[PDB]
Parts: sequence; structure tokens; C-alpha cells
Amino acid sequence: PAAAPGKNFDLSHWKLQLPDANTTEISSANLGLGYTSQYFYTDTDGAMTFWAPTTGGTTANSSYPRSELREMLDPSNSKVNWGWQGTHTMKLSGKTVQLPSSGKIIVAQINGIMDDGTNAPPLVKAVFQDGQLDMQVKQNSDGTGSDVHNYFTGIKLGDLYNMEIRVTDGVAYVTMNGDTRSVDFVGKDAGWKNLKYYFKAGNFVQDNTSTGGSAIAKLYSLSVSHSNLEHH
Ligand SMILES: O=C(O)C1=CC(O)[C@H](O)[C@H](O[C@H]2[C@H](O)[C@H](O)[C@H](O[C@H]3[C@H](O)[C@H](O)[C@H](O[C@H]4[C@H](O)[C@H](O)[C@H](O)O[C@H]4C(=O)O)O[C@@H]3C(=O)O)O[C@H]2C(=O)O)O1
Repeated sequence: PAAAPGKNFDLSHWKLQLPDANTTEISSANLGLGYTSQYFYTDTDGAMTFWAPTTGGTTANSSYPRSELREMLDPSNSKVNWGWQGTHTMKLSGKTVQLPSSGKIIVAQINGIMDDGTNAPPLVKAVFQDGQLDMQVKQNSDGTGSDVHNYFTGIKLGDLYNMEIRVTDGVAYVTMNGDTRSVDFVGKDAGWKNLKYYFKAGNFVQDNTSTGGSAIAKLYSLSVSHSNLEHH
């Protein structure tokens, strides 16, 4: 059989959040020891693959189920996260294979979090629909209001995509297939300076209906880097 995703990808700085009844989380170490299930597996094309049904368990402050990685700077402490200053970059390649009845899933994020671990709004959501990825960047740190939309069209269900999400000094740069857009979020709302952040990647299903079906998203490559000095 294929190597489990964490015995292939280096997942030593991710934990996995699942859509089972209990919304089980799989630790970095357990991922590295080969955790795999119906929700999380290496497919025949080598992809780390995330499956979640619309009927799945959901986290405390979301109505939607996920099979999704959550960045862990410290694999044993989810309260260790990064800030608006410096350069913080996630790069991935992936594809969305199957959608729920709503036709929408979220395949990558930056989630906000308070210093003490308390939940906060997402800053960036990569929303996939058949034919369109919308890289949404939240305007208000307090979670009110709406998002700035960044549309990348022509990306079909089953198409391989290359993505980057980068924060440098409170500006978000969102890229699909070499097309980069930028949103100055700290410039818009200084309150973002008060929040911390972490990356997410996987399958956050924007459908919780009993008859909604399920979704599958895939990752072929994945990297996160944090730096205090970037070179030309
Ligand atoms: O624009 C929006 O606000 C956005 C659009 C959506 O369609 C969707 O509702 C989205 O959801 C956000 C929101 O912030 C929501 O509260 C939730 O946050 C999660 C978060 O991603 C993460 O999983 C967090 O994990 C916590 C939690 O205590 C878990 O039980 C576990 O122990 O891990 C913790 C940790 O690692 O910090 O849970 C949050 C939660 O639901 O409490 O999802 C957001 C998102 O995924 O974008 O809002």
C-alpha cells in the first residue's frame, strides 16, 4: 500500500482536524507515525487526500465539517502562533476532486486567533468552486463586515493548481498559478495587529445538509516558511 501522508509529507508542524462525531484531532506525532483513515489518505497519484461528509461533526464555532490540517509551530501547544510582522508563507499544489451539493469548499486558510487561544475570524479563505477560486481576505479583525474578493477563474474541478498565501508586514499576497493579488489588511484595520495567525490546508466543506454528500480535496506539495529576513 501507499505510504500514509505523514510518512511521506513532513507533517511535524501540522495537526489534523477531523469530521467524525467527536471532531477528533490527530497530533503531529501521530501523523508522523502513519495515521490514515477514510478522512485522510494517500491516493494512487500520491496526493495527501482529505475526504469529509456534509453530515460530519463540526468545531465549536463553525457550522461546517472539515478534514483539515492546522499549522502547529509547537506541536504540543496550539497557543503558539505567528504575528503580522515578518514574512509568513504557505505554498501548495493541489486539486479539488469532488464537491458537496453546495458546490463550495475551502482548501486553504489563514485563521486568526487570540494570544490566549480564543477563537477569532479567519483572515484568508481560499474558496473553491468548479471554475473559480476566490481568495477572500477579511477586512475587519472583529469579524464583522465582509471580505475583499480575489477571483481566479478557469480552474475546473480536477485541475491541478499552484497556490501561495503570504503575509508580509500585515499585507496579504494571494497567488494562484503565478497570478498574485495583494490586500493591505493591517492598513485597513490596525486591530489585526492584536491577533495571531496560523495556516490551514485541506478540506473545509461549505455544506452541512443531511443530503449534501461529501467532498474531496488533494495536496501534492506543501510548505510553510517563516522568516525575519527575506532575500531578493
Ligand atoms: O468569514 C468567515 O468568518 C468564515 C467563513 C466561513 O464559511 C466559516 O464559517 C469560517 O469559519 C472560521 C471561524 O473562525 C470559525 O470559528 C472556525 O474556527 C475554527 C478554526 O479553524 C480551528 O479549527 C479552531 O480549532 C480550535 C478548536 O478549539 C478545536 O476544538 C481544536 O481543539 O483546535 C483548536 C485550535 O487548534 O485552535 O476551531 C475554530 C472553532 O470552530 O472554534 O472556522 C474558521 C475557519 O476555518 O475559517 O468563517
